[PDB]
Amino acid sequence: ARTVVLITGCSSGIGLHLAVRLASDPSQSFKVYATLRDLKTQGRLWEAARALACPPGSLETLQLDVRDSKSVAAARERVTEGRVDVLVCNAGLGLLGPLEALGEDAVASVLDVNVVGTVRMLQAFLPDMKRRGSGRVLVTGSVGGLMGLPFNDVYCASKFALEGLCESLAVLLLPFGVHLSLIECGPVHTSPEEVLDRTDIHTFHRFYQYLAHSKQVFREAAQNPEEVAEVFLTALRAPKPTLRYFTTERFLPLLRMRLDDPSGSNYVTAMHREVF
Amino acid sequence: ARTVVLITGCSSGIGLHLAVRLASDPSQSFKVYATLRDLKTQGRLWEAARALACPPGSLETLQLDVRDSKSVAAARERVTEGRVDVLVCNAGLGLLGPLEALGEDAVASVLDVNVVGTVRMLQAFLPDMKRRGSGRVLVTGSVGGLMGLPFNDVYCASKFALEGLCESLAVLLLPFGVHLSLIECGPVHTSPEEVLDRTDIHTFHRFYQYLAHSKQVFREAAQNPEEVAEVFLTALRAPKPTLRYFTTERFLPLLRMRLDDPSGSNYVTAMHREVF
Ligand SMILES: C[C@]12CC[C@@H]3c4ccc(O)cc4CC[C@H]3[C@@H]1CCC2=O
Repeated sequence: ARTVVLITGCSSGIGLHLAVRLASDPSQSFKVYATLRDLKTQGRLWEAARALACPPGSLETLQLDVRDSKSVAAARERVTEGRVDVLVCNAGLGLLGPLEALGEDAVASVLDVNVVGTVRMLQAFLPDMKRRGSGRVLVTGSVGGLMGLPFNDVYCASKFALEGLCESLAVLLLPFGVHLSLIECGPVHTSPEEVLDRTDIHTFHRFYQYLAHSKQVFREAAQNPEEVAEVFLTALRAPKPTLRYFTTERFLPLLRMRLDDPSGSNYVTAMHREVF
Repeated sequence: ARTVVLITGCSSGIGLHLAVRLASDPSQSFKVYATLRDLKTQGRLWEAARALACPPGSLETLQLDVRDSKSVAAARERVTEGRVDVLVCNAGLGLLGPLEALGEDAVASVLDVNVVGTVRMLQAFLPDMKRRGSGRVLVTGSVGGLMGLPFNDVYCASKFALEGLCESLAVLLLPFGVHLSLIECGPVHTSPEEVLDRTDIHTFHRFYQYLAHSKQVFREAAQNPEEVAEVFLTALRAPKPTLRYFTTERFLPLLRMRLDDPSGSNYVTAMHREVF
């Protein structure tokens, strides 16, 4: 049949726009299972594939709570072609704030969702692909998994993790014929008493400047889901794909400053200059 | 008054050797609180204490379980001096196997201990260090935080995360007079049924091949913890502390060839060759 594709975080954003893109393909090439934590909020999504003349059943919607591996497992059992050719690990959470401000539950949910959720998926699906000797797996990365961002300490922790996880696997799955690629996004588009009370005067100031500077870079350089979604195809279709794919070239310079000096000294100074 | 040092995971290895090295420094500069998950395992440490002759009072132990933020606050409370000049986030866990063989609680145990653990510590101790405008935090890093290694997927994920968490904080922490540095360690000194069934046959061979090479490399490469602890010392004293310190040159060129190929596929082969 088609190349089967299962994707996570299809509610809003990237996962949504990529789900529709592959379903609607001029080839009719890819059967898509989009997955959602609330199956109800698939309103957003079904319009923009009815909208695009997505052929007889090119888009299926399953419920997948990445925090829970029974839910991951039901989802595999209810993929009735009994393979996956393309796995997209996209669900993710952000956590912005001063570290000592952040709720412990919030900290663990970001890890559980960003990192462990992705481990569940690869646990559930990855054996089948190795059994076979082909399969592709695509993980929504972040430039914040590649370099550290003030006040995104955990989010970044969480995306560095994915790199770690994916790079280690990649090394093992070289001779197996299974392929693994990270898609590294810059930004993309879709308390003050409390903050002060849970930190100090100096951090509070730095948080709000970071925010201004952040809102700024968002407006000069935030990409849109469908662009990002293109880089996924570019890597699906790739004959022999690479471990990474960058969506913009805009942070190659800051990155090269980090790769220049492993002591980390140049990068810390730079990025602090950049931000404040 | 002495420099107040608080160190997690002093049961053994690096943190045991670091706590005693500091307690017995001829300067008698250091007041060390050596923490352990379980107080019953503090024997080797005390053998080691009077053995290097740490003076009376240079060393006390505390129970501290980095999984539990109440255990973190109880400990912080036992710092009689009411301040911490040097924090050493060293507690750590390993996890070695095919990803799909690893169990769910284990996978999470590691993140919770290696990553969240370090967050709780930093959450409970950075506030005072920022108020004072002084403080050093040292974090036990790994080769596996810098480059992925087959069959250490979750281990490396948890160590990539510290790189992330640490770098992001360091970008914020530079105007505050609080220094955070990572001590990047290579290897350091001090069922098969189950594994076959939870994975495929070719993986199985690759695992005991890895293991063979991994024991192979622990004989040609493993440093004394004495050597490693001296690197922590150097970082502590350094007037201009950099974000990373490496205890060895060995793996630096794998790190370089990793760094100048952002695509990542050179590193991937390089490491596969190295290993199999
Ligand atoms: C830190 C940053 C603002 C916030 C950006 C940000 C925030 C969230 C995210 O998922 C990705 C990115 C891309 C890089 C970040 C910028 C680099 C230069 C700058 O000032």
